Amino acid sequence: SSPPVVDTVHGKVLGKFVSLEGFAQPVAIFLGIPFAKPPLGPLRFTPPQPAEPWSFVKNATSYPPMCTQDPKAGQLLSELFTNRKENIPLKLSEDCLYLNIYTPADLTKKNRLPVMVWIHGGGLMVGAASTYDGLALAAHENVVVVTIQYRLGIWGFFSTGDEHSRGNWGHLDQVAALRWVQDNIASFGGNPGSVTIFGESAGGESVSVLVLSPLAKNLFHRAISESGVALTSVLVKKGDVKPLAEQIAITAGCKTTTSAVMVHCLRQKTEEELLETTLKMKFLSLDLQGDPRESQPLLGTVIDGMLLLKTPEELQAERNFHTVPYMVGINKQEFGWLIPMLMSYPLSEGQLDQKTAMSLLWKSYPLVCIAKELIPEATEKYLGGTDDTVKKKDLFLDLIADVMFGVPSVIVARNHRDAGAPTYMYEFQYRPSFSSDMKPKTVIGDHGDELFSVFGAPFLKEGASEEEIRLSKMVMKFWANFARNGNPNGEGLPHWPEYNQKEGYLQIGANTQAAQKLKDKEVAFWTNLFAK
Amino acid sequence: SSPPVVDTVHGKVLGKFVSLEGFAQPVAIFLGIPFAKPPLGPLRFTPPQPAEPWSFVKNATSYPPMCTQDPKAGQLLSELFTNRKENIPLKLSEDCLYLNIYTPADLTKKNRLPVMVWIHGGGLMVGAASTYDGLALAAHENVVVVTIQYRLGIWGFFSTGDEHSRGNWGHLDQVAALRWVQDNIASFGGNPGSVTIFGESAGGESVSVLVLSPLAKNLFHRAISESGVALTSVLVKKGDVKPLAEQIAITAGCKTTTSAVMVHCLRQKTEEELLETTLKMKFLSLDLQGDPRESQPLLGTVIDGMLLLKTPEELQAERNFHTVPYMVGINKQEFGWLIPMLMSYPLSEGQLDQKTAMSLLWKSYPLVCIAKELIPEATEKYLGGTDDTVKKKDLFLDLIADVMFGVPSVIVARNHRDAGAPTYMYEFQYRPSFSSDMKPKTVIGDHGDELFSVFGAPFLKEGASEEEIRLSKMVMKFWANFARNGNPNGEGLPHWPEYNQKEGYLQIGANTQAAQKLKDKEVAFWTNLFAK
Amino acid sequence: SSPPVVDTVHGKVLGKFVSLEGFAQPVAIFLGIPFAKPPLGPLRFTPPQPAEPWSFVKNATSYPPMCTQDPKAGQLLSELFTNRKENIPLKLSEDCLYLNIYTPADLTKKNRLPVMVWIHGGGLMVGAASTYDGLALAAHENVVVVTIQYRLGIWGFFSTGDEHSRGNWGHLDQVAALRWVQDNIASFGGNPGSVTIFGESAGGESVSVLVLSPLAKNLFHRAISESGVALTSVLVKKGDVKPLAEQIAITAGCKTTTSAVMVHCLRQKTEEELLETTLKMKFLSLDLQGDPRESQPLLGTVIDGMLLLKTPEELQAERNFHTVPYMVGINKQEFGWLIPMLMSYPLSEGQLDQKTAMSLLWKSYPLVCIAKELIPEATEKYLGGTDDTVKKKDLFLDLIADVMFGVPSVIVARNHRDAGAPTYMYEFQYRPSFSSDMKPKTVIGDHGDELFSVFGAPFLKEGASEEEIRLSKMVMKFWANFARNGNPNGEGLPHWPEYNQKEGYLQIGANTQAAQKLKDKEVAFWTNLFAK
Ligand SMILES: CC(=O)N[C@H]1[C@H]([C@H](O)[C@H](O)CO)O[C@@](O)(C(=O)O)C[C@@H]1O
Ligand SMILES: CC(=O)N[C@H]1[C@H]([C@H](O)[C@H](O)CO)O[C@@](O)(C(=O)O)C[C@@H]1O
Ligand SMILES: CC(=O)N[C@H]1[C@H]([C@H](O)[C@H](O)CO)O[C@@](O)(C(=O)O)C[C@@H]1O
Ligand SMILES: *[C@@H]1O[C@H](CO)[C@@H](O)[C@H](O)[C@H]1NC(C)=O
Ligand SMILES: *[C@@H]1O[C@H](CO)[C@@H](O)[C@H](O)[C@H]1NC(C)=O
Ligand SMILES: *[C@H]1O[C@H](CO)[C@@H](O)[C@H](O)[C@H]1NC(C)=O
Repeated sequence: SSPPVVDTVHGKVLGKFVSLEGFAQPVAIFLGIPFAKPPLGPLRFTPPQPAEPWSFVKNATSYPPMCTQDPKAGQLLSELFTNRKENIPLKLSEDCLYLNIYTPADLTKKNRLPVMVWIHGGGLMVGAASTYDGLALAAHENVVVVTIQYRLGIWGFFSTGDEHSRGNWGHLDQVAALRWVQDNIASFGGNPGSVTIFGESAGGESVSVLVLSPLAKNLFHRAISESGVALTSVLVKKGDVKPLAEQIAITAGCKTTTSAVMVHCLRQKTEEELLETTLKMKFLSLDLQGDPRESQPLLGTVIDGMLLLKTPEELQAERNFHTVPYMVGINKQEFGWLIPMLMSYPLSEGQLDQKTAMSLLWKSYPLVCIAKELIPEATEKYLGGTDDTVKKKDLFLDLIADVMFGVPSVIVARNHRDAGAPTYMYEFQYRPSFSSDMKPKTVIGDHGDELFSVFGAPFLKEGASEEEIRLSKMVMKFWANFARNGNPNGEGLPHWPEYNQKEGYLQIGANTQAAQKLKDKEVAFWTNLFAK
Repeated sequence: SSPPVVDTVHGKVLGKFVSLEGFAQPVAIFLGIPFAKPPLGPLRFTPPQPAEPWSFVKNATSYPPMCTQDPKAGQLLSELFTNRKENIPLKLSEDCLYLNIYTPADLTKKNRLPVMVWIHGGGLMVGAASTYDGLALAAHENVVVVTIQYRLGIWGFFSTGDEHSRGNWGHLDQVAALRWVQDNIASFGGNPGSVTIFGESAGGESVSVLVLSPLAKNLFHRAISESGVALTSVLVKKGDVKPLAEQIAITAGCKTTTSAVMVHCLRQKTEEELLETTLKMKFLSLDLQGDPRESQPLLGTVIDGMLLLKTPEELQAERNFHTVPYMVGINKQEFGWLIPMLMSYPLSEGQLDQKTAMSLLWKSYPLVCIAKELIPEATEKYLGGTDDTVKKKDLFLDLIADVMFGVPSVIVARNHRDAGAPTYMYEFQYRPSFSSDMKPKTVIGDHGDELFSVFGAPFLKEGASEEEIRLSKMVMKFWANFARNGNPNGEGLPHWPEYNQKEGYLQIGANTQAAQKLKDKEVAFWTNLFAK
Repeated sequence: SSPPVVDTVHGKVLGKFVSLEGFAQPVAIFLGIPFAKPPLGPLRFTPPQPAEPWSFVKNATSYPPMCTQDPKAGQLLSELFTNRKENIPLKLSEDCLYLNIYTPADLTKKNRLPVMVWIHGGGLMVGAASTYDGLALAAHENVVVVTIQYRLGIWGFFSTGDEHSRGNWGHLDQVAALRWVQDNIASFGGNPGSVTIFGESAGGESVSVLVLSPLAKNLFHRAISESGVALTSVLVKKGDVKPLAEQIAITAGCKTTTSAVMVHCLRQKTEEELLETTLKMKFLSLDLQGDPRESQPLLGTVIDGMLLLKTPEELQAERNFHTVPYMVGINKQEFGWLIPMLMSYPLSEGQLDQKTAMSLLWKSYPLVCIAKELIPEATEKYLGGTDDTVKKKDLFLDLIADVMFGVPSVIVARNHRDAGAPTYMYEFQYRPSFSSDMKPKTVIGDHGDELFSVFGAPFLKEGASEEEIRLSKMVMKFWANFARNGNPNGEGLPHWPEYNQKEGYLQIGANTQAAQKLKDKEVAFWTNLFAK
């Protein structure tokens, strides 16, 4: 055959055909298509600029580098989220504003398939796009899968508070990609009039963010947030960030006289000079000893008055705005093993007691952000339920998760519903087989777990039972359907109640059935404890 | 009450309220308002670029840094000139393009008070805006006072002689501030139709430079030059200025292949590296031995073809240009103590002889520019009188005070009158009680001594005698009056005649009154000796 | 009397009159006129931007800097080509985009003499326009002589094969210069409507590229490629250029993660650092050990997509374009010394047999580009004649000369004629008395030997036999004659047949007369071998 050559605004791109088991027309895969001028030099800590066009045929057939990050963390995370056979080894570089397209269309003849842009998670500190392969999700549901990349950590979120570096560069890059989709996805047999953005974790948050953003307007028509929203404190910083900006500055060896000089100096820094800082700053890790309130969690989404004019807990009160179908879901055990294992959570002891717990919950401030005077009544309502210690640890994990995703997700759901727009919700309760040999079997539906199903891992990786194969094949149809009509439902699929006043949702998994009031009892509990 | 918040073209500005004995209305003070994008990175050695708008409310409540300069030399000059009880220490930074504002207007009401933009002095090498508190002047004479900082030294006046680095970067910034006042001052209760500029020493010169510049036309409607004008050669480089550049580059450790390579190489140097280079050139201090010509004088205004299209001398010959009220005044003993005290002049024995005076005068070529074969002729007209070593040391000083300010001022003042525009001259004759201890109690009208009766020091510092209080209240009246109507006159004020054909001027002091033909004798003389 | 004062587009320029012994009309000489801004800092590896306008009278009285190149080599070349009295010492600089003018016109009036823009050669690595003095030519044939410069080595030809750095910067310069010519030459007595470009060696290839380039169209009306055309393989990089880039980047100490990264990294390096790399690569020198194929001889012309949309071999096949009188020429013994010497060829023995030559033509792969299976066929065709190991050398040399200048130059002529356009050819056969004392007297008409004739060296230097002086005149008239009407023929000059189907050319030397079929058997044979 002849490699597929799609004509774009900036030039002619070249991909490779990949036939999937059980299909006729192979899928044209494009890896490494630039969507914005490489953010190097004076372009560090600034909005993404349009990319220069090319003279011939760009052979975009290799995996683009992942934005600079913790190479060991990034490779680790890439190994736990991938859906393809073997994980792919990637490189780091400032030049990472790329994306990948998996169109199962017949380029020869005009096509207009729905598009599904995927925003990967990774706490805005790590992660990449190539990690997620759409091949299966593309062919199986006839949708063009697009995976984008955006600057991470310092590169994408360093902010001095003022205007010499408002911040949210990462989120501006996601918006920049979406713009590229709107202007190019058509030549790939996709439809710019039906783009659906969906993410998981940080990516999940980024989604909710772009939703409340005035910039992201008309760039998408449907959104999906998997485990993580905008009301998820940990990723959204509020208040005077100057201190954090200065703290990074000094660490890099930069005078702090004025924000202007600060930003200027960091521009004088190299990639390694900034990768070492990202390391010394120790992000994505809970610092035991030291006042919890001081511990810096991570550089993330901020209020720059551009991408986000106000905080999320503000924009949700207003109705006068653009609304679109929004699917928001969570997992049974978000804080089961993944996160803890990563952030090196102090649980090696086995069980936990009313006293010891109170400490962690407190020291976990950079995550749950809970006032010390609350820890007591907090641990009681959750762990105090039984004298059993082996259940305190579990209830502690179920607790830590209900604060980061539980209540938050539901609160975003109710408002979106109230705002006067289509709203759906789910709860993944399944344990993948592609998990790690080091993950306990007592943990079902951990963090991100739903991804394997969503990205049809059962069809790439081997050793998957027919049960799991049918599950994954199912969630893709729901997802795909939601992408099409904005309503997940269809023929051959269980009924998914629209999250309205009845507050019903779908329990996906072994037995995929509907249910009502998700974490309701819980939300209410925190709707007061968090109000003193 | 509630901190002052004003809306400017670039964003909101948060100020602070300050009260003053005798006035109910609290004066609003804004510190550190940026009138340009921090001239950093490649912006070095280039025109002032418009500031970037902030997205929220900028806190203009801190003292802005002063442009990089001799940290000690600069701090010292600030202690001396300051008009506040307690001097304020300052940080050094390249990011120094800011201005302070003092409005005695109620910002919750429409107000259009005349504006007085002050340009500090310091040989274009040192100085700052935060040094001069506008509080008194403003309240007392009901006007808006704006102290601005402009680029100094290398950063402000480094020229290669050509398009790769014209020069006068500092003068541009000055104008850059005027354009800021014209498009913003209206928000701080200022009338953009009555902007008056007034400087002292180096500031007095530049104020004259704007008067001859096309770029400044329509940015001010009244000017005041205190102890400094454009013909004051020292602060205006003439002839090929390339050599200076090459010697500045060489010192800084730069190549000198071409002009371009030169400018480009300095842009690469660091603030610390140029600051260390500024201290190697030894710019303020007057050398002793060696040949006067080889002696490196200083940087300064230059004929670039933008700010000035030709030497101040020529320019003053054409009246076809627009004209505005100009007030040019000097001080009885300009070279009395202040200047020498810093330049470490060879005065110590308290007495000077004929033979030595000629030798010294010559060693001051960078300050007077007189041929050694002429010195004899001059040293006679002044020192040919009484044969007393003491009266000589005092006469040799009145000698420099004439060749620096005296003659140059009057000629500038005379040429303005000849142009057909309102002119007013003055001579300060008073010794404030705010001087140092190392200052001889026999110097009446030292350099800058008016700066205490102009910025109402008697109402900010302690001790001020009623006489010294009555003086200050009188100058501020004349000054504000000039700024308002372009005429210093008003109620309860002696008559100040216009420097018309009768050549009348004012002798401000304990007992103020009008006179005639100020320094008319020396001018006539010095104009002749310069026959050659 | 007073220096010439011409007013160009970007400003006034001052030059100096210099008369040539004999001529009453003095020639106006200008040196160092910038036709582009200096490609320093961020403008490196980018297209030449228009020069910045100056405000006064720029003195064009010093020789401009020759672009960065090997200092030793750069001098050596300047010494073996210069036609002026005493060689001139030159400085290196990134800022070198300048051209020299030698107008013989009487600037006070309005003259429109023909203009000849000379593009100096040097392998696109070393060279300089100040080397060639045009006082003679401009005077003797009454024409405006121009000597333009253009980025070299890495600085003018580093390409990655993508938009991040397409390449051909040096060519893009030669163009920008030609443009400056069209918009300014008029004020120097020249006729922008009758421009004629010409250059030797790499300079010549540049002519052949402009003529074949669509951008170049309308920037000239006559062309002269002396010893070098666009079909001289060694100068035009075909295939994937990315490999060479990853080689340079690595030698300059850079990361090769992406092309966008390689460039950014090379832009940081100091001009001296890159020069180091230029000396590390070892260009212009024959790699005796290694792989003749992997041994990149020198980066150069490429098919960017801006200047060249396709290989010159695919361009000539299209008569659908703009045609202009072209004069292609070659010398009797091109690879007879100057080249074998500079490259340090192992022919110090003064002889060599077949088993050696066959091995030599191989290592010479970067020049001849002959396969390892053709070596015998080509060796047996040029050396299989005699057995005299000394005369087998002059044939091996003549061999390399035919594949680089011989055949190629002719094929270019045959294609220009056959495309319908005035074509002319010549073979210079003379040994100037200005040759190095190290060049054998047996080598006649070596690379560059015509220069001493074209620029009339016999009139600026001493020791010109009565014969040469005459030759130098004749060729000069021929040249200017071709610049005047695209026809070398005139009065008192041997008839020069147009290179039509009879393939008539002119043999220039001691005895000058036409001939037919130049290198006929040569182009034949060689096209056969290369047919694979
Ligand atoms: C340097 C490399 O090998 N990678 C490839 C890159 C990719 O675009 C980016 O790395 C992202 O995939 O550029 C090409 O695609 C191209 O423009 O022809 C070819 C090249 O092979
Ligand atoms: C030195 C400087 O100018 N930057 C300062 C700005 C100023 O508000 C604006 O610059 C206007 O002065 O913000 C601070 O004052 C602040 O309160 O956080 C600190 C910061 O150093
Ligand atoms: C500006 C510079 O530093 N270069 C030299 C120039 C050259 O003509 C070219 O502009 C650059 O070499 O000549 C000068 O004399 C001039 O008056 O411009 C100054 C200097 O010697
Ligand atoms: C600006 O000053 C106000 C006082 O009115 C204060 O509330 C605010 O914190 C200051 N800005 C910041 C973010 O420090
Ligand atoms: C410029 O050239 C003129 C030529 O006479 C000369 O008078 C002047 O001194 C030169 N300027 C410089 C660079 O010194
Ligand atoms: C790029 O890939 C295409 C498709 O196989 C191939 O034909 C071409 O030679 C390759 N060239 C580059 C740019 O690496």
